[PDB]
Amino acid sequence: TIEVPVLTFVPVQVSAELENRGCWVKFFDKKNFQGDSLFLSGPATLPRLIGPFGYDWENKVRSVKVGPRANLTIFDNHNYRDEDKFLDAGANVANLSKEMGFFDNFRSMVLNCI
Amino acid sequence: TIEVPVLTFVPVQVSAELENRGCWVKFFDKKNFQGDSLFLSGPATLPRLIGPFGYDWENKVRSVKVGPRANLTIFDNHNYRDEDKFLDAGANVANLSKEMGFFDNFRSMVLNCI
Repeated sequence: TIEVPVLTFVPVQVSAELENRGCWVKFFDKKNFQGDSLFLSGPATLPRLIGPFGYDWENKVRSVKVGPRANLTIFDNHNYRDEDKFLDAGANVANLSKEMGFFDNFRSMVLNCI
Repeated sequence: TIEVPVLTFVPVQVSAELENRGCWVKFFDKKNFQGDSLFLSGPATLPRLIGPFGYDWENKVRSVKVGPRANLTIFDNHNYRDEDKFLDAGANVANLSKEMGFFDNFRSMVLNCI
């Protein structure tokens, strides 16, 4: 079972444990895993890069880190449409852009656990 | 120990369990607990209502629900400054505004567990 995730603020102890479990992905605001990052634990599926209270994080992700027990597929369009890119377990993408073989602005995704 | 929380997207199973534990608060986009909501599990302290990837949720919260084992204090200014309002365990505030005895735009907060 995989559904749309819930946006939440959790104590560092909780996110650290979800990180230890290994099924996660970190999206960074800057290239080379610099800047702040959004943390997602799976499995989870997002048809749009949004969240409650007006959160809209399209056009923000510049680098990606995938956990040791997760698989990430990003899509070019929303609602899991069109072209896709696959990032395997532990994968690191320092520059998430079309020029580097990905998309300039992916708009939906699916995070699986392995 | 209480620190700044980590913004994360988690599976419904995880947020449901954090909800069951009882130390949480839900911030709704509309009055009377309608619309979408941001979920926070504690303890946690936020000097500013922001998050990674450009998340800025000031001027958004219109109603609040406090968990059965949490206490919430909101401040009028950022960095826990100036006037405060206290919402005890299980509390529900259908209209979070100055006219109703609170603030039009609280800017920082502390979530404690009891």
